[PDB]
Amino acid sequence: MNIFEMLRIDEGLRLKIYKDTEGYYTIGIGHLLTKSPSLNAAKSELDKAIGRNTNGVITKDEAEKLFNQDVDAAVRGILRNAKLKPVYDSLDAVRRAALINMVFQMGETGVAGFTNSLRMLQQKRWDEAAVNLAKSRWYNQTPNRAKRVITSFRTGTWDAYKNL
Ligand SMILES: [Cl-]
Ligand SMILES: [Cl-]
Repeated sequence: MNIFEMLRIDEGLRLKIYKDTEGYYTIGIGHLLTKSPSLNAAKSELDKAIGRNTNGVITKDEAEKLFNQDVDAAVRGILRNAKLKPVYDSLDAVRRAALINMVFQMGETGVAGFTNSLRMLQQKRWDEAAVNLAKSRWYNQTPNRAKRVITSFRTGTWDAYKNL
């Protein structure tokens, strides 16, 4: 298992514009297009991201290219963030992937907001962090996914994703 496989499980793959859990226009493997309510605004961003007139539909190859860029960006966002970097550097490979997943989902700003949890992860207090991570809107809105990421931080293994 790796970050790509993990996120592919959590986000799925859709080749036509769709609405995410929050009602925002998205495509491919969780690539957010816009928070705007307009499908046209979404189609415009899509075309600009792909470089061609898509008409709201893309190919598998194109979805994977957006995905590669998005994972890369998440990683680079963590390394540039004063609050996240030190956490990321202190973690083992499985747990780093869990932090990337959260950033991919909610953005660097959002994750950096989890001050107390971050401090606990840094201290390697796994069970404590897991409980604190669960006291969040994130967990309440997307509990199944949140549980998978939380289990990864708690155990340091990929157990939550093997079977999926
Ligand atoms: Cl883009
Ligand atoms: Cl969920």
